[PDB]
Amino acid sequence: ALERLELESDLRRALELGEFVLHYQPQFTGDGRRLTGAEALLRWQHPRRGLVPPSEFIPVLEEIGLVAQVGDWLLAEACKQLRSWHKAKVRVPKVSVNLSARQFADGQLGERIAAILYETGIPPACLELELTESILMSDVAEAMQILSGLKRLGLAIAVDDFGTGYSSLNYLKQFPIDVLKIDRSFVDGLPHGEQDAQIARAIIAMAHSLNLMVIAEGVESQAQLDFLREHGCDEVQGYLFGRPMPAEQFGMLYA
Amino acid sequence: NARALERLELESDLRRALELGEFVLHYQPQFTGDGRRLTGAEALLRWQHPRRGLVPPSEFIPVLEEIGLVAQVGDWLLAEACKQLRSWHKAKVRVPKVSVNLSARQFADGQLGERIAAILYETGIPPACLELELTESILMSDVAEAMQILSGLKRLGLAIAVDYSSLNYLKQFPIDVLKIDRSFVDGLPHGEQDAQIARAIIAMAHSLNLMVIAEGVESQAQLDFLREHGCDEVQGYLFGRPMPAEQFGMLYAS
Repeated sequence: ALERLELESDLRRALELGEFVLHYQPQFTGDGRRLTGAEALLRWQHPRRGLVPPSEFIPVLEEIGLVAQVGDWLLAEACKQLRSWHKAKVRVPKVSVNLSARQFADGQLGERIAAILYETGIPPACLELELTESILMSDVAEAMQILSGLKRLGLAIAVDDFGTGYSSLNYLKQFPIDVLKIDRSFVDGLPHGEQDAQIARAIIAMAHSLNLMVIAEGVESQAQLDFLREHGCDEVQGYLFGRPMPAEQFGMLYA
Repeated sequence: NARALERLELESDLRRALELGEFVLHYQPQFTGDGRRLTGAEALLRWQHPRRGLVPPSEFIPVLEEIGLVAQVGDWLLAEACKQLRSWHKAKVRVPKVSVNLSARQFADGQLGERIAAILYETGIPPACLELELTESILMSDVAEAMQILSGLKRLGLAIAVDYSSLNYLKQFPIDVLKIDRSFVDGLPHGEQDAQIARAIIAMAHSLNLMVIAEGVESQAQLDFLREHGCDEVQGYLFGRPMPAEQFGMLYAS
């Protein structure tokens, strides 16, 4: 009740007070061998609560519609960061950012993205936008148009949290997208969980039959990685390769 | 005398530090030699002085040693460290282990083992999650006595780290880890002699069945060198700076 109010009130000032910060988690080729990108993740550096769990604040941000605004701040921040990195010879090939439903439905999104690209001058293909399937499904016809508007900018699109099973996977073919994520909840079952392993292989084979790139998230063990590599998963991310870390340390570490 | 005055003032402030709860623990993270995964946390003593703020350990720690308070403060740190690990693990923050430096008085303390056994019972952590750090000089001071002490501590299940030709002397002891001092890491990767010295310590240490951790790792270059030559673990500013438990867990584990 009260605790809810503090949170909300805190969140409202947070942006203005520059309390939000980006952390970056590395992504690698399926071997484990080379860096393919960084995923930029929203964090909250609160002066008295410390670093605030995303699970606690993201929801509340979207319970008051601030989420789109912060999202747009984040996209911009990551593009800018990738520019700084690139001109500092830190060779991060691309940055991936999540999009909320509100941002996707925003007519001016895409306009902002062209502006941010122009400002920072980074190549379009160095930006990858990540959507859930549910965002696409609320209105498929509209998704088609909005996506085509984005793809025309030369950027890349990844989709996560999608139905598994031949059909839903197959129907993704109609969208102009580049990447499918394998959810961590299927990866933590690998290699010996029967269903989790079937689903992963299903996602990989289907993605490839659609000409999409596949990235596994939540990769923690060599066992998981093995399974994924031998079934030809394209990219990989998670504890095994590195946690989301501040820009400076990602900068130093991957320099 | 000007240097004596500052010493006197410092020892006055320090005498009541523990009573007043002014000492606090920060943690420095440790990673796999590739620099990617957390392997443990080193607990370090810090002093939050009411007027002087955080005071340099290089300043207050030597004075702690002259006035014979280092052992008592250290026992309190050791307990806190283990309590932080419990707390972490209960809150599913996966810090795999905690490391703690022992002073010479603590080491020679006939109750150390009992004290450690009690702290292990009380916190219920696995003993392999407690790593004790001892400098070479503390071990080699009295070789027979250290054999006795360490054989007992090893029976508790805990790990021991020591903090060239000395390596052979160190093998008579049941030690698990060799911490390579920062002086051997600074010149890397391009100091011609430094690099050969580093490679020999690592290989020699692996041939003696010891895991190796390099300290003072500050650049990617140092890290790729250490990594190419199989250094098992690293720590240093390259990964950030020591910090309070709460921040430490959010940022590096969980």
